[PDB]
Amino acid sequence: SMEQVAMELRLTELTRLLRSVLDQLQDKDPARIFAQPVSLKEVPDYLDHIKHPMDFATMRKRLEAQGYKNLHEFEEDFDLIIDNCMKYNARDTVFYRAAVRLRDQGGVVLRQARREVDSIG
Repeated sequence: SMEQVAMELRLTELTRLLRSVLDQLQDKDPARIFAQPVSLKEVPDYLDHIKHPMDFATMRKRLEAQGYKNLHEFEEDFDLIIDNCMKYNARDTVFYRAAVRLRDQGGVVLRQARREVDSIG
């Protein structure tokens, strides 16, 4: 149906906008702390601590399968990146501090992304 197609075109356009959001958020992580999944070879206990791991590569795979239906879904995954890191790592660590900075800087980007998603529809 044409209605199915139009819905598909909206998903595609949201996918475009979320790719640009993703790039901008990932630029706020120049150390690449959040670029890849935590390795279970190098942190064997990780899944005892963190039940839903997340990273920018895993978000990028979901994005390219058009797997985010709305901004809320995408933000949930972003927040997992930050929130997981801030539980596993102590306050005095470079990891925790990097999460804080990504959160604070990413807030700005997400604030305008929400306006654009609502505005364009």
